[PDB]
Amino acid sequence: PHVNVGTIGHIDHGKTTLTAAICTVLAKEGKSAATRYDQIDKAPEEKARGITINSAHVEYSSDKRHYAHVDCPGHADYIKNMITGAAQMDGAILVVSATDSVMPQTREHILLARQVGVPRMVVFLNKCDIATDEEVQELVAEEVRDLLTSYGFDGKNTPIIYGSALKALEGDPKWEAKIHDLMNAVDEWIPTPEREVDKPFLLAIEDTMTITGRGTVVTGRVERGELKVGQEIEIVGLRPIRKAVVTGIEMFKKELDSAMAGDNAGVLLRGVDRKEVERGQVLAKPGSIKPHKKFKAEIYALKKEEGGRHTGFLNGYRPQFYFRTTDVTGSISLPENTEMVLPGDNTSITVELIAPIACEKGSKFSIREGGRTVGAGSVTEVLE
Amino acid sequence: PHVNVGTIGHIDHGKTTLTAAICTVLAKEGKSAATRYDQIDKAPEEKARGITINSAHVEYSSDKRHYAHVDCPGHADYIKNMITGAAQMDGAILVVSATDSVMPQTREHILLARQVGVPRMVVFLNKCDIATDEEVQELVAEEVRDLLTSYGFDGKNTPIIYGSALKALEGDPKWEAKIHDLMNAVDEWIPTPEREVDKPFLLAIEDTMTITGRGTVVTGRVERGELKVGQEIEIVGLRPIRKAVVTGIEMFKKELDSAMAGDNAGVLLRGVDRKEVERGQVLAKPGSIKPHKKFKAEIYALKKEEGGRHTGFLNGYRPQFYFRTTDVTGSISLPENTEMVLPGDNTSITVELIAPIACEKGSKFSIREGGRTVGAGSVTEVL
Ligand SMILES: Nc1nc2c(ncn2[C@@H]2O[C@H](COP(=O)(O)OP(=O)(O)O)[C@@H](O)[C@H]2O)c(=O)[nH]1
Ligand SMILES: Nc1nc2c(ncn2[C@@H]2O[C@H](COP(=O)(O)OP(=O)(O)O)[C@@H](O)[C@H]2O)c(=O)[nH]1
Ligand SMILES: [Mg+2]
Ligand SMILES: [Mg+2]
Repeated sequence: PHVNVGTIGHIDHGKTTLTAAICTVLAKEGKSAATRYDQIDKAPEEKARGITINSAHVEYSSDKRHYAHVDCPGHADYIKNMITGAAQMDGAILVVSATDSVMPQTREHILLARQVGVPRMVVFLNKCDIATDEEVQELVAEEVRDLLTSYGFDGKNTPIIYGSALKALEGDPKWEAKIHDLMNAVDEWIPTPEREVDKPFLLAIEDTMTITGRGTVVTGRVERGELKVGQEIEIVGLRPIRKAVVTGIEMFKKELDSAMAGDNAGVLLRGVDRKEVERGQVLAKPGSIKPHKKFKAEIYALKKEEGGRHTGFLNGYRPQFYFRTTDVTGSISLPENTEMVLPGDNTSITVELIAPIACEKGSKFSIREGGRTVGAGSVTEVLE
Repeated sequence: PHVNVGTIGHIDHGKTTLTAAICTVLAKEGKSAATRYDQIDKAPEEKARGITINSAHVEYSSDKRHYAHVDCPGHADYIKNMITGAAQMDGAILVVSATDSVMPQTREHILLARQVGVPRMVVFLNKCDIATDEEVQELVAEEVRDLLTSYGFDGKNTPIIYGSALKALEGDPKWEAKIHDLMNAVDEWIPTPEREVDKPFLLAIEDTMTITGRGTVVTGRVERGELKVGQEIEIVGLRPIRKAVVTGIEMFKKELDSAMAGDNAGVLLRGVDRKEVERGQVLAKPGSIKPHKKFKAEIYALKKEEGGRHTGFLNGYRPQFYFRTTDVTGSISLPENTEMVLPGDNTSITVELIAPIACEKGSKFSIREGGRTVGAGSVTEVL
C-alpha cells in the first residue's frame, strides 16, 4: 500500500525538475528508477472518463514508505486531475520558486487541494541557488505560510525545505541533502492514508432482484468500508431514506459473511420490496451520508476538442448529473459576475437537482448532455 | 471633441490587425495614416517607473466624427488601462475570431467594460476569410450577443460586422468595404460623449483658508462641470453633508464669476467655518454625489517591479485609500475563495472606510501603504 503524492505549483517553478531530482537522488540508493527530466517534461496524454489530461506518474520509496508521484505539464492538467479524482493525493508537494514567490497558480492549486480534500502539504522552496539572499527566502516562506493558513492548512507547522531541484539533479551533495530533507518531511508530515476498508461502508446499487419470501437482493461494487451479515444499513438517494437489515451477502454464488471495498456483491435486504430500491441509490452505514438535491461543486467544462459543448452555457443550464451509476437532471446557478461558462473553463457552481442523490464533500460526478460528457465535477458543499 | 474608442477581445483575435486595417483604409481618403501591422505589434515595451501599461494609439475620422483609438498587446495591459482609467473609452470595438468564438478574455473584457462604465460596443466578427460558411459565422454572432446580454449590454441591437481584418489591411476591396461598415456602426451606435463642462460640478478640495474679513475659502481643481458665483453647492465627505452658497471664485489673483473643468480655483463659501472644511472633501452640484463608507471596487495590485508589495495581502488588509486629494484608511473584504491577493492580480473587493468619502460608480482611487502606491481601483458600487 503506497502513498499518493504529487508536485503542485505555478508553471516553471520547478515541479518536474524536483520530480526528477527525487528519483535521481533516491535511485543512487536503489529506491527508484533513474527517471530523467525529459521523460517527465513530455506531456503524456492520458484518458480518465472522457477528460484527456497530460500527466506523468513515477514511483519511488523512502526509508519508510513507497510512493506514487504525479506531475503534470500545464495548470489546466492540474485542474482536470484534481476535480475528476484521477490524481487523488494523500499529500501534495507544493513547489514555490524563491525567485518568484507565490504566483496565481500557487493559490489556485492550494484552494483546489482544500476543496478536493487533500489533507496536508509539504513545501519545497525552490531555486534557492538563484535567490541566495536569506531575507528574500524568509519573506517567500512567510508568504507561503500565510497562504496555507488562510486556506485552512497548518501554515505554522507545514515543513518548508529551502533547496535547489536543479543542483540536486546535478549531483551536488549540499543540495542533494535537501532532497533527503524533503523525503523525511514527507515521511513524517503526510499521513499514511486510511484504508478504504475502515471508512464508512458504501455500495452503489446497479441491479435489484426479488428473492421471493425473503426480501430484495441489490448488487453493486462496495466503494469503501466493509459490510457484515446482520448489520443495519441505510438506502440513500432518489427515494425517501429508509433502513434495512442485511440478511445475506453473495458474490459468485457462495454465501459470505462480509463484503468489503472492491467487492462486487449481492446484498440481501430483509423484507424490502423491489419497488423500494432502484439503481442510483446507495447502501451506506447509517448516518454516514445523506440525500441532497442542492449542492455546491467545482466543475471543469470540457473543451470542444475534448467532446464537450461547442458554446458556453448560462444561468439555468439544465443538464444531467451522473452520480456513480445513474444520472439526475439539475439546474445550475453561477457565481456573481460569472454569466457564461465557456468550454475549457473551471468554475464553482450551485446545483438544484430534481431528485435527491446521496452525496458528500468529495463526491464525483459527470455533467452529461445528450449522453455525452460535457463536464466533470467534485462536490464541495452539501447545501440542503 | 473626438470620441475615444479601442479594440478589445481575446489575444490573437485580430485587434492589432484591425487597428492597422482601419487606418490604412481611411488613409486612402486622407482621413488617417497608412499603418502597417508591425508598427503596432512590434512596438517596444514600456520602460518607466510605476505601473507599466503597454498601449498603442492611432487616430482616424469617419464621415461624421473623429476618433482616438487605443490598442493594447496583452490581456494584463487591458486590465490595468481600464481600471486606472488611462484608457478612457466612450465605446469599444470587441474583436471576436470567427474561428475560436468567444474566449475567456472576451468575457473578461466585457465584464471590465461594464464595471468602468463603457456604455456601448460594436462587434467586428473577424477572420471571416478563414471561417467561410455564413452559418458558422452566425453561430459565433449569436454567442457574442448572448454574452453581451448576459453582462447587461444590449446584445440584440449591438452592431456586428462580418469582416476580415487581414484582407482589408492587404487592400482587398470586398473586405475594405467592411471597414467602412464598421465606421458607420461606430458613428451610429457609439454615443457622442457628454462634454466635461456640462457634467455635474465637482471640485476636490486641496487647501482650506480663512480670509479674516471675508470668510472661508477652499481651493482645489474642478474635476468636471462649471461653478458660477451665486450657485448653491454641497460639501460632501468627512463631515455631515451640508449646503452652502458660493460668493466668490478666485484664480490667478483675480475675482472671477465662474470656474470650469481643469481650473484650480479658490471658492469663498458663505456661512462655512474653517472647522467645517478640510482636504479630501468635494464641492459638488447638490444631490449629484453622496458620501459613503462602504463600496465595491475592481482593483489591480501593483507588481513588485512596479513599486508595489513584494508579498500578497490577506483578508482584513487595512491600507490607505487615496481619493483625489487625501487617503482614508479602510478594511478590505475579499470575495469567496480568494484568501490572498498577489502583486499583479486584479480582483473585486469590498471596502469599509473609517470615514465617509464622496464617491460614486467610476470613482478612481489608489491603494497606498506607507505612502507608496501598491494598488489602483475603480469604484463599482456604492453602499
Ligand atoms: N536555477 C534553477 N533553475 C531551476 C530549478 N528548478 C527548475 N529550474 C528551471 O526552471 C525551469 C522550469 O522547471 P520545470 O521543472 O520545467 O518547471 P515546472 O513547469 O514547474 O515543471 C527549467 O528551465 C529548470 O531548469 C532550480 O532549483 N534552480
Ligand atoms: N486569415 C486571417 N488572419 C488574421 C485576421 N486578423 C488577424 N489575423 C491573424 O491573427 C494573428 C494575430 O492577430 P493580432 O492582430 O495580433 O491579434 P491581437 O493579439 O488581438 O492584436 C496574426 O498573425 C494575424 O495575421 C483575418 O481577418 N484573417
Ligand atoms: Mg513540469
Ligand atoms: Mg495586438
